[PDB]
Amino acid sequence: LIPSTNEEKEADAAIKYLEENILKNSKFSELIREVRVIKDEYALIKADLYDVIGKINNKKTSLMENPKNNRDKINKLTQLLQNNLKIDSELEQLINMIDMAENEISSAAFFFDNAQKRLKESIIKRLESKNNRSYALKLSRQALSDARSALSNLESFASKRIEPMVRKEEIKELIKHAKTVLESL
Amino acid sequence: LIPSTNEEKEADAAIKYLEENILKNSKFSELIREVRVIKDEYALIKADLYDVIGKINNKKTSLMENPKNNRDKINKLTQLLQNNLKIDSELEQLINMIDMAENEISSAAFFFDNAQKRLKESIIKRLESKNNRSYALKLSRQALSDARSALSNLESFASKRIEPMVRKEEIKELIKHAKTVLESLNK
Repeated sequence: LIPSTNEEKEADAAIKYLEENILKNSKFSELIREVRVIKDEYALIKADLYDVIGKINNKKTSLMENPKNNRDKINKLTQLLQNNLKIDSELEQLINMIDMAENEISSAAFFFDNAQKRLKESIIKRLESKNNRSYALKLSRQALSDARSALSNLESFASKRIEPMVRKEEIKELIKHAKTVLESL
Repeated sequence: LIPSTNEEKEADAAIKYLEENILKNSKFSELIREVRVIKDEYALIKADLYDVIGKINNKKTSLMENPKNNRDKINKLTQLLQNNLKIDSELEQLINMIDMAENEISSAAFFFDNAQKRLKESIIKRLESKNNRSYALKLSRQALSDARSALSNLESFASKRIEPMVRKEEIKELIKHAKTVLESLNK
């Protein structure tokens, strides 16, 4: 199970290095909670901005059915509204930033996870080639052994048919000598 | 597909030794047939013997119910019967040598075909072990790569921590101010 090859060690070393001073200073669950707190905090800030923008617009609209008398008011309000669209715009960027961040840390846990799996899978395949190469050799030796048992069988066959091949006609005549002695008596 | 290792080579040579010197472009089946031909020849011969045993066991009981002095001309026929029964044995032996012969050539064929398959299996298995090793390397590299991806995100994440913790109070305050401006108009 231990990693052996230079590459297996090189991965193991990288994984254990994340594990034993990064993910033991600051673990994944507690990094995810970290961000989700501020993500929530920024959503309340958005909510509040949207509330005041709406109040700005609703006041401006009302004042606008009397725009001569409300010119100043309408101007402060127009300007004020335009300022908050800018605030909204910079807030969006930050909310984007915190979204990426939340993804990045969920990528990390993903990648880290997969990495551990990918190394387990590599060591297991190493052992599969080791077993396969070992079985090759043994196949090559069994093959040699079969060829020898084949040889030893072929020699046994060779020598067992000699007597029978050699005494056949000696026996054919030994019969059919004594046939003609049945003929005549 | 060609024998490379010393042990693949050594099995190659033991198979080809039989092909070249013992077998010589005459299948196992040919050797079987030749054994079968002589078992049939002996089959026939044992019939013939059995057949003229019967015929002695007549002219020894037949032509022996009118026998001009039975005791003497008995021996000659029992001598043959006995002289042609011991053979009936030597014959059974030879028939058995031929069956043992036929069984040997059966086992030869089994081991021979197995030598060939075992040898093909080993070459194939050897190549399989190297592909498995290629895949083990690819898998072990992808592990490093994944470990470095994970790093990249943890670095990237870490460099987004501070901008928002700083900027956020200032935004809270710009917001406080906006609603201050708006209340004030309403006076």
